[PDB]
Amino acid sequence: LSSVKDFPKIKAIRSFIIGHWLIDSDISTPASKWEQYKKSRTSWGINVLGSFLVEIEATDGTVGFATGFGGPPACWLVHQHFERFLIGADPRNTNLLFEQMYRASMFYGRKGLPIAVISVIDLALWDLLGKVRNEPVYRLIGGATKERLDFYCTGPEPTAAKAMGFWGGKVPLPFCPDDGHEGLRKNVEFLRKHREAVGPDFPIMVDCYMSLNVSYTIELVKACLDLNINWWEECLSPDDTDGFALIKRAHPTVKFTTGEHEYSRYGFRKLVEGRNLDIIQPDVMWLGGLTELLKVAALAAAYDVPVVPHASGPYSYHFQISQPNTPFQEYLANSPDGKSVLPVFGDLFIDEPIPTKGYLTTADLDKPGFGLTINPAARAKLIPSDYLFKV
Amino acid sequence: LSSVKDFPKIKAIRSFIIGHWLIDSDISTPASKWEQYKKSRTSWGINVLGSFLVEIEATDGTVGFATGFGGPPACWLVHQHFERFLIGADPRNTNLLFEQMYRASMFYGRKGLPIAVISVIDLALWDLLGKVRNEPVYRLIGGATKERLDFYCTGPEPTAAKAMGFWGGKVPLPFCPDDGHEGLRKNVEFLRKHREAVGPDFPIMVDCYMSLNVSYTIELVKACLDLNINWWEECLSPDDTDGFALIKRAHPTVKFTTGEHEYSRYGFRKLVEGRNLDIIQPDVMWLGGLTELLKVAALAAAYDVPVVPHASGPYSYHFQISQPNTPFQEYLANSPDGKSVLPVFGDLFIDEPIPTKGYLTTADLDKPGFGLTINPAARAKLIPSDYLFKV
Amino acid sequence: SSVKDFPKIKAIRSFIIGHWLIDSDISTPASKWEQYKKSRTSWGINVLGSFLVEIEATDGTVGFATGFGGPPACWLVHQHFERFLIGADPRNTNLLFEQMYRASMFYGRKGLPIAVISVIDLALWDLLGKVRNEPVYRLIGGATKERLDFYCTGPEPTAAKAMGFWGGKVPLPFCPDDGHEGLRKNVEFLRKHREAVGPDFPIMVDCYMSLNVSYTIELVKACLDLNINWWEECLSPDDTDGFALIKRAHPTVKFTTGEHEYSRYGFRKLVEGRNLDIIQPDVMWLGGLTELLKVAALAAAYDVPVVPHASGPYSYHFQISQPNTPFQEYLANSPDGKSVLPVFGDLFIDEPIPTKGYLTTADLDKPGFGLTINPAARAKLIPSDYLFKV
Amino acid sequence: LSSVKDFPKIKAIRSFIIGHWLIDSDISTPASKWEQYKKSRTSWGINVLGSFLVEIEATDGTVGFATGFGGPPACWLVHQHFERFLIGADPRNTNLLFEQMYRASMFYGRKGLPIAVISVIDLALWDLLGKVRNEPVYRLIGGATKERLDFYCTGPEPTAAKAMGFWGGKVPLPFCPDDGHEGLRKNVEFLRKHREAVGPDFPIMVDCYMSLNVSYTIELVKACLDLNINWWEECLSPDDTDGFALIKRAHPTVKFTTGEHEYSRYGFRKLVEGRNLDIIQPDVMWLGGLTELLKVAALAAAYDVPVVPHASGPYSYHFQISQPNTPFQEYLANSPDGKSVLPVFGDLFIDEPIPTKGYLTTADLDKPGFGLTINPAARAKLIPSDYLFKV
Amino acid sequence: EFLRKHREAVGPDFPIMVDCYMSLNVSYTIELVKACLDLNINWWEECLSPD
Repeated sequence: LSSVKDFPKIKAIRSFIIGHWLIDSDISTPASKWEQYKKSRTSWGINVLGSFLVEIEATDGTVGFATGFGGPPACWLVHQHFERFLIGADPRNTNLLFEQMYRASMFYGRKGLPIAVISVIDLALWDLLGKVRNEPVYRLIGGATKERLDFYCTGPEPTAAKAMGFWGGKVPLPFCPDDGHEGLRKNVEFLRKHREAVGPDFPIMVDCYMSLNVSYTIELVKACLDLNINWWEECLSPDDTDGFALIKRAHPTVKFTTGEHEYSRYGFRKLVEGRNLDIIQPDVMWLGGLTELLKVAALAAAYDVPVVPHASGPYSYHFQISQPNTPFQEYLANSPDGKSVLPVFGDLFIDEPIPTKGYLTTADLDKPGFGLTINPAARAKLIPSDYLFKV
Repeated sequence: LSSVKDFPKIKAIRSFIIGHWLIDSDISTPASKWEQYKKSRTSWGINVLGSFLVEIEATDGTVGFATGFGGPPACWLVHQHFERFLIGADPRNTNLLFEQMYRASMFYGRKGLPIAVISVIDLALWDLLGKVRNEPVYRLIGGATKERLDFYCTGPEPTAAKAMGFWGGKVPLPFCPDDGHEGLRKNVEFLRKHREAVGPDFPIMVDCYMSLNVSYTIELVKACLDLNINWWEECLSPDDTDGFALIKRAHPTVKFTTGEHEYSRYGFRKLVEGRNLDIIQPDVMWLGGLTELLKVAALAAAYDVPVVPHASGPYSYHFQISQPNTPFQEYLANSPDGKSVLPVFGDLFIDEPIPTKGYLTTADLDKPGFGLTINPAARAKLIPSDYLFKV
Repeated sequence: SSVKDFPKIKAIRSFIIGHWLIDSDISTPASKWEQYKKSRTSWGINVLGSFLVEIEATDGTVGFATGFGGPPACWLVHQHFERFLIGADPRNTNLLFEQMYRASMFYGRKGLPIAVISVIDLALWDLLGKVRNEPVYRLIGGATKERLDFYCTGPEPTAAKAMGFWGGKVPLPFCPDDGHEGLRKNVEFLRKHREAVGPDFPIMVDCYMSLNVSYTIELVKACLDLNINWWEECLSPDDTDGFALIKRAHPTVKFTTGEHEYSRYGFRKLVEGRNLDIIQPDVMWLGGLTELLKVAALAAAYDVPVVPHASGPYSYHFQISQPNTPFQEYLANSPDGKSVLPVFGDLFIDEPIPTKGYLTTADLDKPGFGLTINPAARAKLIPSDYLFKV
Repeated sequence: LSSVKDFPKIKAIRSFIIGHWLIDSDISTPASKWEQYKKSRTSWGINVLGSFLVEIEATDGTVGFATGFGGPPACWLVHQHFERFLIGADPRNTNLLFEQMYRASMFYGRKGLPIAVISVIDLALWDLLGKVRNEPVYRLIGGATKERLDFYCTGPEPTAAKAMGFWGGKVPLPFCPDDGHEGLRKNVEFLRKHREAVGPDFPIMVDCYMSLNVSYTIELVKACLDLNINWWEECLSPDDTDGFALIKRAHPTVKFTTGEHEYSRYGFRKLVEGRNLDIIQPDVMWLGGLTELLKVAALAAAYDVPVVPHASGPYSYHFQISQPNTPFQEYLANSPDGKSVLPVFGDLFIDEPIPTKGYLTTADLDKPGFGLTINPAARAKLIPSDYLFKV
Repeated sequence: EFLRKHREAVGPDFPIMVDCYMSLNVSYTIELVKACLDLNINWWEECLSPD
């Protein structure tokens, strides 16, 4: 109509493959049951997929983009499956586009890698919407509910996190249930040593990276009771969310969290049912994107379950600033020693906002879209997906 | 900072008081218990509150407005309580402004009248935001998930509704539980007559306006089984949603709906819990506004429960077009005979979209904000709320 | 020394393989939208393509299997999963599954990467049978029956009946967004089939994930005089909980699911509550034969029939071997749905096909899964090597 | 057919009867209620059945065999009942032969003695299968999931277990509920001694041989809370597995196990239902055989419940090495002192693998079938069962 | 520390109750009450929103 804005449609979509303690220190993993896969996270293939970037161009030549893990496979699906839904569409139709992509990929999807593809496309749409409107994304999804974003820090050195101004520190659990009682005692001593370094009052959380079981979790938490661990994250496989009832029966005054490896509003509904998890912790680059996360967050708020997303850079920041039920978030200490903070996406972007003092403000986010500009140095690192269709 | 759009803050807020079968025909109500209150709906005071209008003016002089039921005590609360949170605020801060207004009014609110005040402010905010942006509200809340909105019609003549091309007709139940087995027999014959008037194929739904109980509903539904009633609406008091389990135990192939007189995300979580309700039916002018409605809709979407909100003009149309789980919409045949459709806000606007052929399109909603302009003839009728503060 | 020295895995190779099913009226999750409801290809049911994995042992015995998954599946084979396989004893089926499942857990658990694991696992079992000169069914518990009885999936259950199949499964044409007209037309579609085949021939209805609880309850009510044998995949695999509500409404009516569910953890939910009369795993999709055997055993503790998706020999060797596996599906993949073609087309020369509606143990008495690649179709095998040329 | 192996069918079946602290020390039993059955385990008749051995012969002359408890009435049932199913059959038909035997014996079976007869026959089938193929049984049922079997040791001297190199020690509970509060404090002292003897780090488990009740268990466990007991085994009658819910309500951080006197996949589904048992512990010679234990393990694996079967020689070892959910197992200290480890079937076999250092490896199992060759010295002791059928 | 000082001022035996004026949540209530276990607080009042 000639009463309202003639918003640009989607013209073209392009995709690109992007060419220490995190892989080389002791971390308990689903694959730590086997001797040759426990010393190194790369050995069983944590870094297998790599990273990709999706650009979406509108008819006015505005380009929105986003990045995520998924790599070559992800890029293949962008063009082969999902592009048909996007070309010629109005980018403001985020509800319809998500549902179309989710429901059309349902026979091979619902969880896992196809939904990571969907997420990154969705984030690129939101980037595009911001950039057309000359507005930051957080201003399009409900405003700011706070002025300051508080952060906890994830890494092997919570003394560093404390020094930098983060309110809490998150350490990886080193040993898995297959290390037996000796591994359990060593886990206790690892955590004891961190509590003693930071003092009695600094929040310590423990990441268990999907690696434990019910019995082990119960035995481990019981042994650590005087350490005052703030929460225990991802104790069980995401296949066994039911086990949290049995953990809560044993430890009902202890906080437990999960959800980094769960997907869609249907996945997260089970996490909120029964109320056995104190925080749900979705990854916006993984679950379905920002449109779906907004639905996850509204479901959790109905039960007053905090949503504290996985460190996703600006993709999580705009979300966190905007919601009633989203109190703080994760930053990764992604320096080799774990003692300083570096940009989450490396030298891919120029203008990444970094919480050097353990926080960010709304002003830090006041750039169009998700506020990221590709480093024109690292444009040469962006390998086009063209070769994957050269059959 | 200067990278992004400089959005106008809220300058001023003004509030105004607005100065047949629906009241006079046989309708079963909560007050149908007692002899002098069952003949007329006005007698016990369905019309008691009256109507009010809220304007919100921005610093660039853009005005957004919304109307609702509430009248004089609603206007009182606008300025006495809720104005303080709003003046000087960014109108994009919808999440914040709601959470403040709700949690501040929690000592006398949560349900009912003060929440209706919050709804109208929120809707006026959305109107303003659409107007500044030169965009319809629906293009701001997720876009269009469909091109066409299909309408059923509420009133005493569903043959009329059939003739107008509405897909269904919703008739009100004439007789209450206290009219006994005679009243039930007359209820059955009432519904039987409508069925043979419209023939075997046309959807008929029955509105019980909060007025029945578990045993009576079960009896009435049983007696009407071969009349193929599509759904039974608001059979119980909103005080006893728990009875819907017992009703579903008796009649599990039969469709039951409720929610018109329920409020907040926390009210509606009950109704989605049992999955004993086939549709939930919030009133947007009543539940807390569009900002809260979107959250209710997201919770319901995780369970694939349809939200088909109350007939609220453009405020529900923009919502209905935008969601995955919002398949169709109510219109009320608010003519005296029930045989034509009238504008829902009467004289007040010049350009209400009305589905005179039983449907609306996205093109009908393609005007800035909620797309209503006040009729300048009716501007005499709106009386400033100043007098209510002259103590 | 006293025991056989079994060959270890030497190498792994992968290859991309280069109508009513796509162009008739079928209800689908994407039937919500006008542009995606006439065609099944439009929203991309055919998107992934097919792939084949060969596994070669140190003695030059080659095991293989094929599935859907195509180029991104191949990619995953060499990039992720090959590291667990080279140099391993192929008899270690339990260890190799657990490694592959738990290594891929951060991006896996359901969907595409599990389809990858499945085909790898099936190829391992092919190899194991081939080394031992034995059919797979003789390695996984023997024959519990002599005869596999088939039902037929397709739009012509009269053709099914005539061909010797014991039952016929039809696709539901219209979705819940077609409204009450769609429901009436659905009822009419099913009446026509009941009337054509007569009162005693079993018909079952494939709903392909497309419905919701309320619509399913209404539709099943309207068809009650038609004596539908079962209703298959009424809900999204995201909402298996809804079957409690459906069974509350219709406890005498049979409901099935499980085609698009994955792993022993996914399937346990479908057995809890016993709201599903049959579970229907896809062996090429769920995790493979190693995991299917575990799903089957779980189910058998509660006497739930497991009746797999049509997967050719990969399901036949399963179905013949288990106590709780009473029959299975064949897909009528001729264009008219009036005859039976091979499931994998022209890729193999020696597919067993139930032209008279059954198979025997004798039909399955070939080494491994009993499939031999057509050397005319070997030129269609595109090597996956182009996908790593970055 | 002519394309595959021509596999030998079963030609013949033979059965044979085989002609300290465990019977004479303080152990709590179900029969410890009464004075004259308290001091001696033989007095109420633990030894009453005796042992038997079944040989299965194929048409190529290959013989598989297995041994278990059951003795004369077991041998009776082999030929009277079960022989009819086996002669002429393919021994690869393990799935057929179990269901046939089980469902045909259902009228007097399901649990107990006839199921023991089923187990031994099935174990002799697997031995034959391994022997014909020239492969160990574990390489036929899933391969090795681990290189090492770790053992804990069961008997009255855990310091002996510790020294021999077993990772943990399981002691029998001396006194029953009918020994009163004095018996309770005696039980507590027993256990406090053993904790003192082995020190604070060494795993101690307690066998309660079906002998306790819910209230006793709850009181005894609470009284031993300082003694960090690893698990409490078979506290309840196998008839009262529902009581574990009540025990876990009192003691949710304590581990409890059972299963030794349970039978079939249907018996065990109950134990995994509700997840009130940390470990299930079937006896492979008792529950229905290897074919059925494979199905029990799979059921348990879906809920990540450890199966740690009763000590049954190579019959357990091949199973334990093969499965994802089977972390260690049991060896019994079957010396008179309880201070050394001896073959579980005594002098019957020449080559029984014994974990003298508290472990076994996959190399130890690398003999065809279950790896047991029968001692021709002990071949005189095998009484043929023919006398039982001379009426 | 607020509540410990009140326990100490009135001594061990006098009943003290805590009004939380609808202001807490489940996690914080559970944590707070745990932290105050030796204070023998008699009851905790309106910890949760009436919603």
